[PDB]
Parts: sequence; C-alpha cells; structure tokens
Amino acid sequence: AERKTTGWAARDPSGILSPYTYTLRETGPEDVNIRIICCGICHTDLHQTKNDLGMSNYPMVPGHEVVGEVVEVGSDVSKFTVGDIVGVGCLVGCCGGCSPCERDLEQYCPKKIWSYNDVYINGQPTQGGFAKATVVHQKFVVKIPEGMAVEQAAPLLCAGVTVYSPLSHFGLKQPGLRGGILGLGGVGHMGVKIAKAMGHHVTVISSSNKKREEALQDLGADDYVIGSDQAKMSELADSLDYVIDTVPVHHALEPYLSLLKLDGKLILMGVINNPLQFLTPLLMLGRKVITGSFIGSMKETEEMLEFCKEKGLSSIIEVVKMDYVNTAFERLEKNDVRYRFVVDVEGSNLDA
Amino acid sequence: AERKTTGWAARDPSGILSPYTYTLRETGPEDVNIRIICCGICHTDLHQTKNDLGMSNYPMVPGHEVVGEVVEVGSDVSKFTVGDIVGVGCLVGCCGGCSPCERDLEQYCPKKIWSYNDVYINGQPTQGGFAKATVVHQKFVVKIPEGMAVEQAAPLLCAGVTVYSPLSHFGLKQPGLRGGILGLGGVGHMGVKIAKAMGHHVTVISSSNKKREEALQDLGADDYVIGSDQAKMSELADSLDYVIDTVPVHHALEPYLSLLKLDGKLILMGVINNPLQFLTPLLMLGRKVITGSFIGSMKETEEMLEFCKEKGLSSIIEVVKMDYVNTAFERLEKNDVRYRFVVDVEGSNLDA
Ligand SMILES: [Zn+2]
Ligand SMILES: [Zn+2]
Ligand SMILES: [Zn+2]
Ligand SMILES: [Zn+2]
Repeated sequence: AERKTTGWAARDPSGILSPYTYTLRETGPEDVNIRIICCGICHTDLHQTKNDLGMSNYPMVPGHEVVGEVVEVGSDVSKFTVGDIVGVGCLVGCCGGCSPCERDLEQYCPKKIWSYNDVYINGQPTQGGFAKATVVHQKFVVKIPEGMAVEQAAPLLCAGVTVYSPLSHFGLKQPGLRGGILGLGGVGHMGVKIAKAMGHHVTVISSSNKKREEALQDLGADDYVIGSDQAKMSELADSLDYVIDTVPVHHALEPYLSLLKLDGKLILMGVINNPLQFLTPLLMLGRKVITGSFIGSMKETEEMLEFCKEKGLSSIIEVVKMDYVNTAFERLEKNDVRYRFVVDVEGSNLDA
Repeated sequence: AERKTTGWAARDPSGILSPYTYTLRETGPEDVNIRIICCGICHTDLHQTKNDLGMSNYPMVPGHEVVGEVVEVGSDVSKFTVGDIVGVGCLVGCCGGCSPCERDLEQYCPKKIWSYNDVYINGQPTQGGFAKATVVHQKFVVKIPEGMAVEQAAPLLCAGVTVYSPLSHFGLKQPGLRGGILGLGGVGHMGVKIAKAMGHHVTVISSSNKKREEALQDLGADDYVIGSDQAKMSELADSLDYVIDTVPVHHALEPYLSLLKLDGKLILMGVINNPLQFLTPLLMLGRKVITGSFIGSMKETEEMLEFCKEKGLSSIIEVVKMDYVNTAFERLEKNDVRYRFVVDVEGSNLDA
C-alpha cells in the first residue's frame, strides 16, 4: 500500500506485546488517514490478545478506543479536513446496503468489519490503534468535540456508546427514571455517569461492599444494594424503569427482573456464553422486557460525545506510555487500574 | 345482597357443571347490573374448572367472555344507560390508585380482581358469566359496538385484546410488518386475524401439517412453516418484525428468535411454568426483545372491538345451550370445536 507503520502486536495466545511493523493501505476515495495521539485499553483488548474466545488471528495489534489526527483524507471525503482531531471505535466497515446500514444502525450489520482481528474489504488483516497510525473509512471516524481532551474522549468511544445507545433507543433519555446498574465494570461505571447525567435515580447493585466507595463516592450513585441483602432488595421490588445488566457470567435474571416496574427493561450487555433463564409468568406479570444491545452506531457516537461535553463527564483515566502496555495489561487483568487506561501513542515506538 | 341468580357451577376438581344458586350484590354507586345474553368458553374455564393450576376455590361458576344487557346502573354511573348491550372480560376490579391504574394499564395492577375464582372488595367470592346475571364495576364493562353481534364480540373480549394489546403497545399496528404466529390456539387464531387485518405479512409457524387448512384457508395466513423444516426455516432467518409466541409448554426460544430481524420482538403469551432459555449474544446480535403481555386494559378493549367492527373480523363460533356445557367442555378439551364456543345464556337455567 502507501507506507509503513510500527505498532505493538501480540503473536500467540500469551498476548505479550512487542513491536511489529506493517503496511497501511493507500488512502482510497472514501478513506481517512489518521495519526494516532492516544489509544484506550479495556478488556476486549485483554481478551483477543490472549485469544480466550478461541478465535484470535495473529499478529495482532489491539486498541479500539482510538483518537488521533487526520493527516490525509481520501478523494471523496469532505466531512474531515486535515488537522481535525478525530476518533475511531470498535468497527471500521459495514456493507452499507442492508436495512441496518440504511437505518444508521450499522453496528447491527451482518457484515461489519472490526478494528482489528478481522479482514478489510481489500483483503488486509485489520490492525488496531496501538500503532502510530491508521487509515479508516470516513464512516467509522468521529470528530472529537472541541473542549474535549483526547484521553478523555477515548474510553467514551467504546464504553460511552455501549451505555448511551440503549439509554437513547429504549426511550430512557428522560429525566426522572429509576435505574439499576447491575455490574460495575467499564460499561457499568459509564452507566452510573450517563444515567446520573441524564437526570436518573441510579442504584448500583453488586454482591460485596468493595464497590461502595467507587459507586457512591467516585461515581455518585444514589445508594448501593448488595444483590443478596434481601431486606433492601425487597424494598426495591417494583421501583426501577430499567436495569443495565453488565455481568459476563451466568446469573439468575429473575431477582433483577423483580426490581423492575411495569414495562421495565433488562438490557443485557455482558456475554454470557451459556443460556440465561427467566420465569415466563413474571414477564407476563409486568409487561417486562428482556433485551440486549451491541455497542453504538456512529450517529450515536457523535451524540454521546457531544452529550458528555455538554454535561461535562470526566472518567478517571490513567495515561501510560507504550512500553508499559504489558504491565498495564497485567494490572488491567488484576483490576489494578484507577478506572481506565489510556496509552499515549505520541510516546512513540519508531521501528522502521 | 339484592336478589338471586342461578348459574352452573363446578364444585370439585372433576369440573362437572350443575346448577348453583347464589346472591348477587346490591348495585352500589359505581356498579352496573347486567343480564347475560351469552358467554364464551375458552381453556381458562377448562383449567380453573378442573383445578389444574392447583388453586381453585369452589363452588365455581366459570365464563369470562361475557356479553349481556344493563338492566340496572349504580348511583354514580353515567357511561351506561339501561338497555345498553355491554360486555365483561377477565377482570372486575383493581386498586384504582397505583401507577398501572392511573396509566390505564389496570390489567397490570397488583390488586386486580378476577371475574371468578377470586374475592371482591365486599368479601364475596366472584362468580362468572355462566349465570343469568352479574353485577360489575362500571370500569370493567364495555359497550359492544353497534353492528357487532353478541356471540361474535364474546371471543373478542378475551383472545381479542390479548393479541391487540401488544400489537398496539409495541408499535406493531403499522401496515407492512412481518409477523410470525407461533402457536395456533385461541390467541394464535386471533393473532392471524388482527395481524392480517392491520396489514401484516402473517406467517404461521407450527410443528405438523394439521393447521395448514386452518391457518391458510380458514385464517388466510401467508404461508405455513413447520418449525422443524430447516429449509424454509432458514429462508426466514432475518425477515420477521415480531413473534406472538403462544405455546404453553417449554420450547427452545432461540430458533424463533432466529427468524426475527433487527429490533424484533418475541411476545410470549402462554404460561410456561418452567424457565425458558435464550443465548445472550444473539439478543446482542440483533437488539432483539424478549417480552410478554398479560391480556388488555379496558381502553384497549374498546379500541379492539371498534377495530374488529371497522375491519369486519369474524371468528367461527359455535353456539350451544347451557345443558350442553359439559359435553362442550369435553370437546373443547379434545379440541373438537369449530374454533370457538359460545353459550347462549338466554337458553336458560331457572332454578330459584
Ligand atoms: Zn474498549
Ligand atoms: Zn450492512
Ligand atoms: Zn377466554
Ligand atoms: Zn392498581
């Protein structure tokens, strides 16, 4: 293609990252060429890296929470002008001609191409944002809002829209609503920020008192309930408009469906690889919903970023240099990060 | 109270009906006193009768698809004028002061009182529509539309709104939609009528070729698929906007979720007493909904009846006299009815 980049790749299920040089494509008519400033780390990167889901193709450059600079723009693009600080999410392509793609629900396209570990329309293995540059179709790039900081808008490109997409789709953008956040991972954490920011009563549900300081002090949730403290669990019995169910492992749905009121939704966003249960007469009891959501579209990623700027959301990111990415992976695995990690990619890896 | 009626009650789990005389209440300020013309039979009546659900209180007069005449009206009622042919559904009371009752979603009230087998606000056991009369709170009575026949509007009071309530709530009243009707019971049968009448492509799904003539000839569904004929089951793989899941026993949800397109709903309306399964990454795949619905409110029962008159729906009812109710129960059990049963209650049971 048109020139080379170096970035840090994984090349076996041990997931240890070391520099890897590769060729980027020629900036085609619709493409946008980006000089990556920083890239965020989150568990997807930890999962594909070490294989885990049994489907990793190596060499693999992670990073899907990308924010950089348009240095070059394809023959047709006009949204972006060179110089613009832009950002790239989990996807880099879709078929553009099926009903999800026309509806601007391209994350739901059957033929979506992922940031890395996939293969693009030209036959090339997609590589992440842990590199000094990337070329991305203009449809999968977003202008990061003006006051917004780069390492700030990078968690927001992944966990931001995963929460804001349902909160916007299920009509839950309304002030007043009562929500539960079951699970305090990354998506959970953002749940308590975007929900609380939309004007919602946010109750964080867990299983131990470890996330009390986090949910109540650092997240500002209105009270914390242990999913096993039956006293307070029953006072909640028909008060919640929705539940953002974030737990990745198998759990009983019925205790959480129980907190829900008439027409209440349980939005599931952790992948439980084993079939979850529900007792059918209780969904009938409250015209309750069991649903799910896969990330966000690009229209919603604009919306969400704009929203967090307006409402001034601020996650507590920890910015590390690229030689630290392996210990940063060890710690993100042992949950030793003070909430999020952002790799400063202008803390470079020059390897021609 | 104020006078006696005779009707036919069940008095043990054998469910055999024989005349039973009892006292109706005094028409209180909000109450409406009705002279029952005809009453429909459906499986609820067959279930409570023979106990089945382990909770029947005897003596028990069935019938919850009631249409009769207001002979007397309480001190405050003004909707109804004596002479009006009215109808009564599954419920006869609710708390009137909780959020479902204010929202006009009274069927979802925690404190709803059922037609029979329950106990009313005055302490009296509620008794059905298999009697020559009943007194009902004005809130649980509906004016049967003008051209509409009495034995016609009686199936419609139960199976009508059970279908029309979700079809109206989930925004599925729109022409064009593709729906599946999984299960051809009573609710299923009405599904294929109200869906087809709203301007939908109706595909009836089953497990054998017995309901072909019924679904295609007598119901006018657009094609029939055996849920096990994998060839045609896979050509349907992302075409349906919704599924009215009507099967009362445990079944795999995932084959039926598979027919659904982006944002497709599976509306469950048969009570599976054992927890149904779903693989969580596929709901995430299509932002698919698993939901349920318990009958309809009274506003929706007006709407629905008015709708079936406008669209001229006509179920094939079989009108029997009250001495036939036991053989009619035997046959409704062996599914020997040419679709619905209606007991002519002006084919009387005088027993003082
Ligand atoms: Zn991420
Ligand atoms: Zn597409
Ligand atoms: Zn019925
Ligand atoms: Zn109520």
